[PDB]
Amino acid sequence: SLRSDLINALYDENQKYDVCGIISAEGKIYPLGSDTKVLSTIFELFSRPIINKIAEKHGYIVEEPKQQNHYPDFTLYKPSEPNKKIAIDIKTTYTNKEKIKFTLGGYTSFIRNNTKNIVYPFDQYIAHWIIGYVYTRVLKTYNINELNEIPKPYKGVKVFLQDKWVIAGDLAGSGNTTNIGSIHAHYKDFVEGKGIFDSEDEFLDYWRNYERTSQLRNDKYNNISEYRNWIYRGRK
Amino acid sequence: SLRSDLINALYDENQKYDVCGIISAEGKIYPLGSDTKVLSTIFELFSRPIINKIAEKHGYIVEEPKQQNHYPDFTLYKPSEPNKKIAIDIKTTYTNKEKIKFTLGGYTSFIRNNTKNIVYPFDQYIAHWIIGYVYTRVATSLKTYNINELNEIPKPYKGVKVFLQDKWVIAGDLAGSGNTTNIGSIHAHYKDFVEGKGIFDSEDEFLDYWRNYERTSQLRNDKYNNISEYRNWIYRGRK
DNA sequence: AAAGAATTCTT
DNA sequence: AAAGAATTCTT
Ligand SMILES: [Ca+2]
Ligand SMILES: [Ca+2]
Repeated sequence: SLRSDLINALYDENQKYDVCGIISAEGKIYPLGSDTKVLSTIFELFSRPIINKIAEKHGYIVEEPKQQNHYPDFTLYKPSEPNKKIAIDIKTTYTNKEKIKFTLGGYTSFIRNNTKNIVYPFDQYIAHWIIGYVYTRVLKTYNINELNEIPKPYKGVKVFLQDKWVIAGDLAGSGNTTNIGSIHAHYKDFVEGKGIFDSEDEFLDYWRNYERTSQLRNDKYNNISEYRNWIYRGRK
Repeated sequence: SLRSDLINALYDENQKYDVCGIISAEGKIYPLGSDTKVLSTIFELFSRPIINKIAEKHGYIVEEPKQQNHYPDFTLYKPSEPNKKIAIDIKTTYTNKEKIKFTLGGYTSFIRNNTKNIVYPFDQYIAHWIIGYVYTRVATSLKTYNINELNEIPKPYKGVKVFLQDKWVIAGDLAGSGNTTNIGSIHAHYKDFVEGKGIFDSEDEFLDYWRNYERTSQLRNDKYNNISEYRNWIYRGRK
């Protein structure tokens, strides 16, 4: 399937190539920094041609946002299945050596409002996948004949393709910017889909009614157990 | 000086090189995106060796943050004069085609707390420079390339302009962001950023304004929302 | 504008 | 944890 092929292609490109710098049209290369700010940009760029290659091979047209501040990174869809769009987001985090966690987008935009900050209305998508990259964190300019001399910036890099609701956790990924938090676990649990929600509807419901601060949550629900007791009582 | 040489260096580099893609140790090149999230990263990496050469010429040690949410991008200091450090931050914005604006960092962090989210206590910095890049967004690749196709890789910008200017000099009186409490710059033509045609009387005034600026309109309504109101707040007795 | 989206990290 | 830091943008 598109999905199986996509993750094979990503996993494979990852195994075969090591990004080591930025290059200019004149052939001047500048090394890369070791922060997620840099690496996430690089990992997104590394992924783009792979995504487009696999999608085309499956007849899906790929679309990226025209406006900055819009979800998702890539919207795929064959013209015959307009209401069966698939949203793919690229997420990154790091490790110093170990469990990981990702921020999974806002819980106050498109999930609460069909057209809010999303390329196509929320209800036209049938899948929201997360291409997650994890790297172990590790001054001159170079020439092409120096490609392997350039110090690389990451010790390892792992990639997975998993459904968003599936790796979604019950605690906010960030405060002031209201992000959904992932599960906090080892890489394996993301690949295996060992999350906390039983269904995509439970994920959506939980985050569509999650309150912004502990103050509030303390009277409704803060975690999954409390949310289920909250559901049990009648949303009481 | 360090400053003039740095500015000199940046202009020449930006003039000599057009960044076009990321390269892997194996020679495969991936094109760049044309959004600020990408370009800002590209611009910073482009500046770093240069900032480093120049700093070396003038006997300055360059230090970058160890943690990820720390100001500034680069801290320069003579080993002999640790308390006369220079903070250099790289900011980026674009022109769709013209007046521009930048976001100049938090107004609730290190400026309100000597050690909040800053590599070295704020009081150890004697200057805070901003290297600003402005690129025109290309109206308009998902292919990869090889070392011999450099010229065919499409560039994510029509034009790029860079300047070095003090932070206070280009600061404005309206927030650069809401929820993330950022200082906003003057909304003006590139020329004014280069020429330092700002709004504050001094750096002392810049800092005081941003240190006493309220987070949301409601709050600001009983204090000040602009430079005139701040000047009036001052007269009233910071009352 | 003022407020709140877009991404991820740290104390 | 939470809450709020790092950046830039949209309306
Ligand atoms: Ca996205
Ligand atoms: Ca993107």
